[PDB]
Amino acid sequence: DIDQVAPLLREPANFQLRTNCDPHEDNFGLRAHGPLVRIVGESSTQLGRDFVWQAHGYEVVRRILGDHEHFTTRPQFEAQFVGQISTYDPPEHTRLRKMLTPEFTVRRIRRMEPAIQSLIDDRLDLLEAEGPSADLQGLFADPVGAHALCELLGIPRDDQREFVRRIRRNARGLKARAADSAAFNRYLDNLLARQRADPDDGLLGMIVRDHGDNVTDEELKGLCTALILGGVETVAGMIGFGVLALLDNPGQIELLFESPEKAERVVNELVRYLSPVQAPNPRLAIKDVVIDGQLIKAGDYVLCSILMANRDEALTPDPDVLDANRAAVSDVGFGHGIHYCVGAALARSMLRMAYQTLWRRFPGLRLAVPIEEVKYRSAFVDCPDQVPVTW
Ligand code: HEM
Repeated sequence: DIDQVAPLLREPANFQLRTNCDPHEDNFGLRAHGPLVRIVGESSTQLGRDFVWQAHGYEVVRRILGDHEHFTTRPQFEAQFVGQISTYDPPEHTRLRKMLTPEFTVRRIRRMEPAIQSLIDDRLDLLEAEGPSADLQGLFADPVGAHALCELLGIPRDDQREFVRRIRRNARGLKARAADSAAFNRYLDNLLARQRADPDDGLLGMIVRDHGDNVTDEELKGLCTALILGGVETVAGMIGFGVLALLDNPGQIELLFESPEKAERVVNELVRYLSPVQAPNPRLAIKDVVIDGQLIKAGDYVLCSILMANRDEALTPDPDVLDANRAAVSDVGFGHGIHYCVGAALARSMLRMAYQTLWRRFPGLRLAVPIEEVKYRSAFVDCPDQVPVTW
């Protein structure tokens, strides 16, 4: 069942940009052209193509994200990607994934909660000290995402301050970046030498303990990088956007305290509605494949919009309303298939604690600026730049 070729559309001015927490109207106009379109603009140029496909309907995004038969996420050049699990295809992906799995179980996460609760409490103390107009993004969301990652890797408490600073620097000139990189790499080598010598219980220690000489230091450093890139800004973005979204839909705040089951639904509904990883790694076709009446040719790239897929009426009724009371559905906020977020259980747990502790301590939380004044970061993961609040 083949249709006319999807029409070439010029990339809209506000392609991938938002209006408050939502996709900018330009993205809905593009979606109105069909589940699969072809776009020409900055995206295709950046990928060295005349055009790129954009899958933005729910069914097609779920299908492509999970299809590792017809698509690869390997960069087309390599050593700079060693251990970057999201860019591996099976069988290599499978090996790295199995090394990570054991450290992300709910059992391991629960044991981590006291330290996470304590981090959240400390950052809210600072928010409270700052008083009215305090930047919730910079004082609470950002450091919670950064320090939670530090805890997961097992970064010494006294090194975290500097480590988070490094995390944000490489995130000033190529020469300065080369220096930050050299320093970060030196730090990781010393950290790994210590773990190889006497493995502790952290994520790195557990992998050294379980695989030892079956995993290289290059892979371990790449895995560290993958977790930092995959978990710091995403958590920070969910906290910031989640706060904005709950403040704009206050009736949802009480559901957070209704029951453990309802609180988990609020967190999953926020991930669906917000989808901070709006567009994951582009999928490069390695075999021709027919999808929804279009022929995607080997060599073509397909951008998958998780954000627009999760706003599809095909997924749920009134998808543009934040409503944790809707029947749970299989959204693609954490992805789908072999690359499904390895950190999903941890994110769900940290986000529930972050939001609940925040409203227990500042029940009268209120945005301190007009919603239209809030600015948003331009990066691989969507995230508010500053979120001034009062209470
Ligand atoms: C709510 C917060 C988060 C969201 C919405 C999110 C979303 C995603 C999505 C969309 C993918 C699929 C990427 C793709 O298919 O190309 C993914 C993969 C992954 N995420 Fe998350 N993530 C979040 C939190 C985290 C955290 C806390 C960590 C780290 C501790 C993490 C680590 C990763 C890694 C390393 C992958 C690659 C997995 C693989 O390739 O097998 N994520 N995530």
